[PDB]
Amino acid sequence: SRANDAPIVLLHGFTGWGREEMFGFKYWGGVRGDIEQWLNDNGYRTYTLAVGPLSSNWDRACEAYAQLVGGTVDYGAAHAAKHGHARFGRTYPGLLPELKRGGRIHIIAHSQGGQTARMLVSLLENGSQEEREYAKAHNVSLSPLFEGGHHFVLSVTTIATPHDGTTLVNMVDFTDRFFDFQKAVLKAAAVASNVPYTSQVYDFKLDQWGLRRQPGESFDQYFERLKRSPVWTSTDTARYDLSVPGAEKLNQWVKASPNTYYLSFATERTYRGALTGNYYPELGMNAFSAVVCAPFLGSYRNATLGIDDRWLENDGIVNAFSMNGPKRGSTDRIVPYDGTIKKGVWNDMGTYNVDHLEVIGVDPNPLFDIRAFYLRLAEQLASLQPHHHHHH
Ligand SMILES: [Ca+2]
Ligand SMILES: [Zn+2]
Repeated sequence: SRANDAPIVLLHGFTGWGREEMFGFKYWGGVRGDIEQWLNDNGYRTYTLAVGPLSSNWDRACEAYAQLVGGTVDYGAAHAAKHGHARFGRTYPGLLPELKRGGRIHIIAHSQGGQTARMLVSLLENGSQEEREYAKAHNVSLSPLFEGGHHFVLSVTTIATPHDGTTLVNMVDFTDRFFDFQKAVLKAAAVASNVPYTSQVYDFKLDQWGLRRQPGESFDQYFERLKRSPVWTSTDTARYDLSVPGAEKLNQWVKASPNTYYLSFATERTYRGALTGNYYPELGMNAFSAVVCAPFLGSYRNATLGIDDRWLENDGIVNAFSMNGPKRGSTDRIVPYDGTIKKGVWNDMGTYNVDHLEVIGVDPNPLFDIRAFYLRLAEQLASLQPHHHHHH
């Protein structure tokens, strides 16, 4: 039964856009419909965040914070100095002023959004020692995001999240492939990548880096310009955080909070070949992944990096082994779901037979009851007890 009234906030991965972008084709729902609307219609108050798809998780967390409570994004003076981008970014009105008033939220996150969600919780609770020390030593102001002490997040749910990275980043032509993925997602929205649309269509929100699509420029052209830009070549990027070493580095500091419930869902869309031990894409997997990414993910081994046979099963973009929670470089505890959702640990909800884009409706799958999936999840989050209790 309903034990809390916290609203749900949806958070995308290294692809994703606001509700008004992409001509109204939703990242959360895609060709299937509008997940936020379904949840709202069913009595579960739900909102959606839109942050930089290619930006580092740090940048995304700072963007998510401002978007939630309102104000100007503040990446931190120490962080900005370190990486060479603007300290202040876009200004937001704030989706949920209730937060500065003792309210809490449930975050449902897909792909890299699960890293961002985890990071946000960490900053909200503990702040950043490094930013605190820099502000004192340099006499600069400090965002509350870096002071700690907030209590805004009741739970975090991740879907198809590369908690331990994805080996997709290891492809020799990953740079070109990754942008082709962006192009494949545009195509699912019926948007061409060789047309210089005058409307925005898809904002990568690279305000901090000073990058934006220019007049007369197609997405193909823009992407060629981003591949050579700091959001692709620096360590302050989605690209780095998505890698196995980058994810490991993130796990070293982004820990599960004992005040928050964590739920993890894995996805897989492959079969094992009996002769090679490799994994192959199943019928129905999105075409781009089936041809360009799945074959690699299902066969790439690297002993020195610690990529073994456990990593071969995949959803076409992320290795399933990486999804149940952070493990590499992490102290977090992961427990298989046994009927009780516990606070401060990863509740492994299992593996679902869907692909990376099917789980959010971007790619069709008439056998996947997506409406039921999200409604069941919503009822579960609504049933979570704030401060529960011990018994026989
Ligand atoms: Ca499909
Ligand atoms: Zn940054």
